[PDB]
Amino acid sequence: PVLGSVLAIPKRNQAYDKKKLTHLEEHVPLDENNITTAHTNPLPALTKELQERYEGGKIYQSDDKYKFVKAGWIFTGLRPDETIKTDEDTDQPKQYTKGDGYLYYYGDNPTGVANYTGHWDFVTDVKRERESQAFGGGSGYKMDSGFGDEVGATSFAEQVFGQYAPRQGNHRAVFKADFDAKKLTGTLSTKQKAIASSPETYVDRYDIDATIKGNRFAGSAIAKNTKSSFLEPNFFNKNADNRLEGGFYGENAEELAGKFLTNDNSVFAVFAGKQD
Amino acid sequence: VLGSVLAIPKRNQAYDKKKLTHLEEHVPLDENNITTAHTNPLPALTKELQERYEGGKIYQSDDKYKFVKAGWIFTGLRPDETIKTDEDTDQPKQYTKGDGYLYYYGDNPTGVANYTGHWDFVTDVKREREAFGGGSGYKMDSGFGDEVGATSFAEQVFGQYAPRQGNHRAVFKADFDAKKLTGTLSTKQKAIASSPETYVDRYDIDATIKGNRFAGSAIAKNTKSSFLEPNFFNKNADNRLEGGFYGENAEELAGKFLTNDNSVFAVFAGKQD
Repeated sequence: PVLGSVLAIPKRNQAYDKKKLTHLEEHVPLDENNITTAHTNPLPALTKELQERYEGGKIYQSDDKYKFVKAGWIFTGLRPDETIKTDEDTDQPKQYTKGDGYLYYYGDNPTGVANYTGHWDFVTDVKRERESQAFGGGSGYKMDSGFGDEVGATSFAEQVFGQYAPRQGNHRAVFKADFDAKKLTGTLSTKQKAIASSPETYVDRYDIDATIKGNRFAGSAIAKNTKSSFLEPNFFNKNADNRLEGGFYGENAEELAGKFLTNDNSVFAVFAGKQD
Repeated sequence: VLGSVLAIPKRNQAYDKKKLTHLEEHVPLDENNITTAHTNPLPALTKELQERYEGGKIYQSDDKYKFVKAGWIFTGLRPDETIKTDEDTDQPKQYTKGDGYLYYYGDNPTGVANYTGHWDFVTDVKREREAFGGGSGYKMDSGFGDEVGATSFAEQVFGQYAPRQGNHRAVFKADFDAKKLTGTLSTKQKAIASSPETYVDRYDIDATIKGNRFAGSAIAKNTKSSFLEPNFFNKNADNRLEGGFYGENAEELAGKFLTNDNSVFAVFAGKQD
């Protein structure tokens, strides 16, 4: 599914029917048709979008710390305590978390054995109720409130201690490129650290298993847990079997970046890495 | 990729005695105000300031490189001295009198070599950064940082006055084989007469070389600003640093960078050892 780059959106939920005792929307899955493709650096465009739709809104975005490659997010909002309600004089009344965002990956100048290290970001689907006393939100999942049930949960919303706001650098990516065997492996993990005294610990979320062909590579993201319960809730229980794609950018495969979307449209992730 | 570029020091404003708000709180830098130079820009700028500030004394950086220029040039800029207009209207104004420019230029573009030289900078301007946003907590002369963009020449070392020079050190390492360009920019602090001349690293440099030109990142060494540890230099310029080698044998180098949040614009130059 070969690109320069792609781009998606964080999704939102809704509201309640006080006369049929049902919620207007229970589940918002991701849709691979909403994945816009990029033929140039998409950030100008997105920044402009959010500037126009959210006029004096402060924009947060990922740090640009690769040379050829970009991967991350960019958003305004998204403070779930702050809602926007429309159409309450009708039959489909609405209530969406105010603000909007985008997840992206892009590369400029596409292209033995080499090793890469970098990062990944993600946005999940959104469900009011995920595990069952029930929730689908942001504490059982170590997410900020509202993330997972009102907005799609995100990297920057996953909680590490003493970091606030949109967070960064808590999602590690590691890659091994065998250009001889034509294989591309690696692991994406998350930094957990509970309190001040706590060690910075890492939990593996996804292994990677891709075939390389040209400057491009494609294959699978494999979930390391596959188990979600009420006491062990987990956004990351499904693979993206044959649903991961990416490429090497730089004249000597100096960097790499790509994306994958899970089997049940439950996690969309982007990743980037660069040599050691 | 340029021969050279050029920007301006920015200014703030004034107060609304009837809605209890300041007319302007924040003046960020704008990369669109960065004029490009295809020739030595100093004639032009000197002429500008000569015309707009008629009998105004002009201060400028010392010309101590052979092919390369980098520094500033200004009239004013004494914050005690203001200029107010349009007070009979709704957007009344009050700007620090005078104007200036920061520049870098090179004439005659172009193993492993080492360079040493200097850098200069101008910051954005905010009334309130940490309250203050000014010039003492920041070791700047008064008004620099809150009324005018703070500058190299306004950063205080002891027993130097006026526009100051030689307190901002630049060091570079050029690996033409690995195609890499590294280095560090530091500032000389010296508190009182007895005090040692000490240096604090503000920025590391990390650029790729391609042709006579190089481009990459400026990395902030601190990244922390507080009320008791205020810091103009807490943001990188990730992939926002550019420059080149001038001279027939890469004898010199010069360039610029502008930070991620448009908070510091810096120019730098160096020459071999």
